[PDB]
Amino acid sequence: GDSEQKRRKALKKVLDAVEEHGGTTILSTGITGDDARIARAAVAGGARLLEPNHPAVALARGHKGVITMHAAEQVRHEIPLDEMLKVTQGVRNVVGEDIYITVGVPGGFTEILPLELKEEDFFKIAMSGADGVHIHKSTLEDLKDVVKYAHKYGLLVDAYIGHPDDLHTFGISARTPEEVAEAAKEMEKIGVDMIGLMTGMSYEGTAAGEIHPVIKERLSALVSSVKVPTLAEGGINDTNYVAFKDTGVNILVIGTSIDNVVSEAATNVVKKFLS
Amino acid sequence: NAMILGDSEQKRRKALKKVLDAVEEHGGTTILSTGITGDDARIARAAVAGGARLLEPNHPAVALARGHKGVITMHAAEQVRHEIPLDEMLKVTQGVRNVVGEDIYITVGVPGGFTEILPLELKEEDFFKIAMSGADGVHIHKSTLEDLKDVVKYAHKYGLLVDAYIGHPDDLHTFGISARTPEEVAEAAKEMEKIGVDMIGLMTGAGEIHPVIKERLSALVSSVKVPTLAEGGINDTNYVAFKDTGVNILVIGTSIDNVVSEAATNVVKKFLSLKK
Ligand SMILES: [Mg+2]
Ligand SMILES: [Mg+2]
Ligand SMILES: [Mg+2]
Repeated sequence: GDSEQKRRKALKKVLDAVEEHGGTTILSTGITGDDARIARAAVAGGARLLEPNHPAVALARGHKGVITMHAAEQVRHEIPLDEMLKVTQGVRNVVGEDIYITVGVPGGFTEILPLELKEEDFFKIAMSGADGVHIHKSTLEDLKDVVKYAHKYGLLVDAYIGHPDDLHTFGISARTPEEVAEAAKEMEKIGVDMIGLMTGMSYEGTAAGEIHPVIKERLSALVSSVKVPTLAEGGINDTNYVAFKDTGVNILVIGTSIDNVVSEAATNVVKKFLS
Repeated sequence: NAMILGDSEQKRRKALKKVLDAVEEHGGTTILSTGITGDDARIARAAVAGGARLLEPNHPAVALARGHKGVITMHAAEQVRHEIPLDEMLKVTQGVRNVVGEDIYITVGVPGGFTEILPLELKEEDFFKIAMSGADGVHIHKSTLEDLKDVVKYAHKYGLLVDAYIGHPDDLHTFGISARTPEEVAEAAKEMEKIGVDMIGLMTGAGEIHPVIKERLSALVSSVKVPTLAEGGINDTNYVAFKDTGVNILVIGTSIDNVVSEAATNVVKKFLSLKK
């Protein structure tokens, strides 16, 4: 069908990028996800997968004066779905059909206020040009509902595993490496198209250039448990990128580190013009 | 203007003080930071952290930010800029205002504020909306003194400052009051100043400025008492030469946009090339 051919083309984009980049590619997010100028710039640097999302758009629009990612996360559900549809379509307009776009929308994460996505909304997301939805729901039953509607409208789902003690949940809870593997396998059976692990916790005593052994072991459990493409999201920067890649995970979700470099470039050029 | 004479006057006085404070803070010449630094709140904050005190969100830049009709150059964006709803510029202005606070100066380019290719003018209510969205000023590229008169009337009523521009009759696209000779630049500037235009700019698009441009800028600089601007073609190779004319404000967009884009390209390239 039409949904079917669409999803097959979309997965090929992801598989091609993984291959092109030697087994690990990047899901470029933050400002590269929502601003059409910077999305194009990211693609010019080799990015093949982009992720516009609602907290980043809150930051871009100065929603409620938020100036940190953390503050933006707390108001992300206030960004209307229509705004994400406009952003997604705008980015698609400029990067063309070969780039992969997965969108974070209000109601697509575990929100702090219960926004329910309706079937209608998945149709709208597909009509806006997204290839997928970036999902941080925190129960398997919620993921089943998301997968059903996403697949109906020709969208792929990338969804995540987190830790039960996370202050703000960003996925299916897994306390131990064994539970990470079990959660990944269940998510694969449900039909989640790409499965990731939240890896952003900062540990005391992490050796320079390395990832903390707790995270590495959790990632290993994900990487070796499923056949679908795997992701790591959170805490990835240029000092530990290779350490993340060494785990064999297929996609590194990178936003903050890129935001920081782009922001600093702007600060420095203004500083130069003024001096 | 019934009941809001003092309200508007105070607002305009505080806004101009932001500009004059920036000019002195920066040694006699400051910048009006535009392009992505004008419309994206993350990058506006980054610009302010680098020392920027004046920002300019504008509709062609927002068209590019939104990928409107797939435009990927500012040239193409200028051609569809009138399709960006005023409401979107109001949202952008308020959003940047939210993050930079009350001390930063913001002047906004809006549909109908430039010389649009379709009949499109700002109504009185539009200036009210612009003031309500947190703008200090409107960034105006109108082609007749008559048009500026109506803009100044409504802008000032609602406590907004006007920065408006002088162009050349030979310009491919109209961005201001036509002035052929440096003497006419000075004449135009004086007339605009009399009309009430608050800041007056000249379109200026090796490390030297073209002699013709330099003569026009010098004419502008010595013709009026209000803050003066130069807009167009300002980059790292010639910005000192622009400063040396004594013009108060350099409007810089493209050069900053390019550096910011290149930074994004390079950081992505860097990640993809990291080796053990
Ligand atoms: Mg995410
Ligand atoms: Mg594999
Ligand atoms: Mg301008």
